[PDB]
Amino acid sequence: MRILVTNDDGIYSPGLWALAEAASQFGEVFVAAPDGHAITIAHPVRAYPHPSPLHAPHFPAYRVRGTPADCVALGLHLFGPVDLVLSGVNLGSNLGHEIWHSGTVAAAKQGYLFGLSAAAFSVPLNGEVPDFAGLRPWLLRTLETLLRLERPFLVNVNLPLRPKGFLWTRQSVRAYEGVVIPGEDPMGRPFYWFAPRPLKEAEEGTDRWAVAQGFVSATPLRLDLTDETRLQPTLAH
Amino acid sequence: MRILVTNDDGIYSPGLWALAEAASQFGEVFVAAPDHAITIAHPVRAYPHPSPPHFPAYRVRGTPADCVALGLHLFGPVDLVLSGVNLGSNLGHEIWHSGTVAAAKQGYLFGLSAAAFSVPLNGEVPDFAGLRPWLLRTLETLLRLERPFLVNVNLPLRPKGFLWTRQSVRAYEGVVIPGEDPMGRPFYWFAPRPLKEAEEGTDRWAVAQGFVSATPLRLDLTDETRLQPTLA
Amino acid sequence: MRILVTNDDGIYSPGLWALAEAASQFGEVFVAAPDHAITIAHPVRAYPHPSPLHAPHFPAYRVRGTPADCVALGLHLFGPVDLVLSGVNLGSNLGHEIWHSGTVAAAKQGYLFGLSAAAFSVPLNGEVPDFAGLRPWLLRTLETLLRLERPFLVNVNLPLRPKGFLWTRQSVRAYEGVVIPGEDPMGRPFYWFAPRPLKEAEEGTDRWAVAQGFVSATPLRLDLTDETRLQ
Amino acid sequence: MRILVTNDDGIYSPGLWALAEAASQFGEVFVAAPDHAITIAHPVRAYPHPSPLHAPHFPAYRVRGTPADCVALGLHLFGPVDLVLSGVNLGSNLGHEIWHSGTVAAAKQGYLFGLSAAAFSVPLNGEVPDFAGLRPWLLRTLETLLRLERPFLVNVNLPLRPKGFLWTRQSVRAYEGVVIPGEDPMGRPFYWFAPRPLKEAEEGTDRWAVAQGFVSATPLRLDLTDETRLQPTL
Repeated sequence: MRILVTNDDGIYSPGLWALAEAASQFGEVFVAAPDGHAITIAHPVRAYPHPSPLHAPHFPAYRVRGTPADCVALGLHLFGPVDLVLSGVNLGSNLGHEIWHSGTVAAAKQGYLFGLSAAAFSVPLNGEVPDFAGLRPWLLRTLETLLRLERPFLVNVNLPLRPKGFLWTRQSVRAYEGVVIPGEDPMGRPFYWFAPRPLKEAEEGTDRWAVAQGFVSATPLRLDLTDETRLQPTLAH
Repeated sequence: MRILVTNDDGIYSPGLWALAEAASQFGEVFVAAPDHAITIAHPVRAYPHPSPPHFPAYRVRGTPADCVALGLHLFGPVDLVLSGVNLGSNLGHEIWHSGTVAAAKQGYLFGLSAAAFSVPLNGEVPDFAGLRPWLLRTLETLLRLERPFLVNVNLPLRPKGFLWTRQSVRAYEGVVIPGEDPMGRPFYWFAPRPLKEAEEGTDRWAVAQGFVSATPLRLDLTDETRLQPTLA
Repeated sequence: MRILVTNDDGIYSPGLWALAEAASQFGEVFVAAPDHAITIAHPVRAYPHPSPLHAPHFPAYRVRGTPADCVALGLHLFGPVDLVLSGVNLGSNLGHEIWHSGTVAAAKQGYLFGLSAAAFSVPLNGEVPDFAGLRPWLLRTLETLLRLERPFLVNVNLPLRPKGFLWTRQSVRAYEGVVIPGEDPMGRPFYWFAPRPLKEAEEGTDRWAVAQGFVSATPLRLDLTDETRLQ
Repeated sequence: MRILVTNDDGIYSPGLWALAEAASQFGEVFVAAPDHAITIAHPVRAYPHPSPLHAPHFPAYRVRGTPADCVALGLHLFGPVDLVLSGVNLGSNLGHEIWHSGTVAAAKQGYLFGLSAAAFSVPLNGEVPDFAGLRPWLLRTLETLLRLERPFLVNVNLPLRPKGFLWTRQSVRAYEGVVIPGEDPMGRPFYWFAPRPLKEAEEGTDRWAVAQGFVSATPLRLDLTDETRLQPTL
């Protein structure tokens, strides 16, 4: 079991090393983390060997001057063959509508596009970093569960600061109300505050609802964005 | 009908005005385009901008999603959000990281109908005058759909037809080619390639055949075949 | 003495905490590092941050802004501050590099506010700094700076394994433009830029000193005016 | 004389073409403008850029890099070059702003390569600059610059409607910190920074000069060493 660990926050993020350490209990771990979200193809990318931190076990590692997906492409090359791609633990949530724009998810998705199993890991912050020592038991429990899954898999994981359980969830998909509030800076110049708000509370069974309940959320994701119910649409006239 | 037109290439792209003009044949058009989620951490600046026909327009120092939120405030009420015409394809796996699509998706999240428009490139620059008839046809077709809708459109340089399509979803094999710059420093080229030919009925397949591709999109990324009960 | 410590690499950089710890040996340290001018346009966010596990406790904030922003915000949240220390940066800040250095800009901003300040950097050249080994030298350097008349503005570059300390002047070499063409996968062209210095660094300059293995300390001016060209 | 003209605002700035046209009265002009340090991480892309129907033609490239990259590439594609002109920037570059100016960085890069160079900027103050009105002043300034001993490095700020020309020194004022808290409509806290200078700009400085209506030209030094402190009293 060879595991490539990457993230979106960069090579110095405490979240990256917490995931690398948790993952090492399940196989050999290699790290490639960044110094857009797609693989850079128009030109060469720089990547250099990087010494893992003093207060973490040792892990072979590279700092990549590219995107999280670039880290996956490079990692599969330098440390091949790789069986699993783990991305995170991101300092900040990746829930509901957020999954679309997540670099952390983008790395995991890239691993899956290459035919490997993958999972993204994130922790909701709201002004307060996480305690990775306390989350460790939960990181391990989550990884254990993921490894029993039929492969390949693609899962998006969100762990609350202090977990009280685990739940497989679906993505929260809420409609939003547009809220724009005009304002002016200290210089009298105008600007606009954007504060779009969801129309309802997160529904039970969703990732958003689960973390709010103190549960680790695991959402299996698909790659296909096709709305399969509208391929032969009824047209008015 | 009131239509907000935006894009990802910015206020100076000819594709934007081509889209704005085509849309004007179906309703009142307003433009808000960048100078991918909605900016909330800080406020956004936006300025009136002249169109190169005339359209009320703003240049926004934010993301395409920002342009949609701002356009709604500046030009509300709005019924339809159109994004593009992007110079470059937004096919298959590209849909995920597309700013053009992100704007259309934002409009849909606000309860409106939306569509993204892109034209695959390389070597040849789009002739929007030639594309106009196909743009109008596509728009006319989209406006016959049950609402609301969210569709991703890719038009080839010179279309010969229109097809509804599903997104191309292919596996890739990694390709990494180590190298050195003229100063002997190391670097890596990435050239991952698709494992097979695009499937029939997919967006990538359709454009390759010279047809306009229109893929309806789903917001929910949940894979229900892998949902699970609790073990309590 | 109250000391504000910041940097350009961010709140998670090991060089940041190495500087804070070394500084704590001379006064009470407060930290504000980014998550180069002061952001006057829009509002900036800042959050209380916990000091690293294996490091002394330091009141600290993670700032969603520039190094100069950290200085401005820091003087507000921890005022009064006597000294601003920026670094230790991972990468050199020698000669022509000083002008556009973010680490240096934080220090300059402190000076602009009427305080003493110093920037600390360690040229890497492919390796990584060992802050445990550099501590004695960081301390010796701080000790020497605190003997200066206040306020002062000094740029410090510490080689990985220092064998001495020297006051230096900034190296100012002329460069030669080296451009080598190449092509992307579509055969489209691009160019590699590799400008190179024309001569060796002059003795006594910051570049020269680090190449000798010495810690370089360059006092900086704020005035870019070339007085010899006025009149 | 061959002249490389670049800027920080980009290939479509009217300020760029005004400078290029003024420079053409003095020698052959070539343009390389962005699409502050030289990029060495990856290679930089550049593409031939066309001249408009109603404009004199200048060989030019749009460069996907920094203003400094434009200078290096420009020296390669159009070399040999004798002078590097950067601007005209839409917005001032006075006093403390000089350190963060991309317009100035390009001129400085030219100087680092052994050439003469000058940066040009116009403070906006809520107006759109009139380059037909500024042209005479651009020409007078170039005339002054071109008789200087070479190489030179000068930072020029032209007021919207100049009435004179002054050699100035950079304004260097101390500041007082001003931080004013606030919170977004969602109740989240944030901070506004509004540091302010302790005094009015001194006579003879670039800021004073422009406030008075004069074109300001400041010769710049590369050496940031404060030599009055090379052997301090500890």
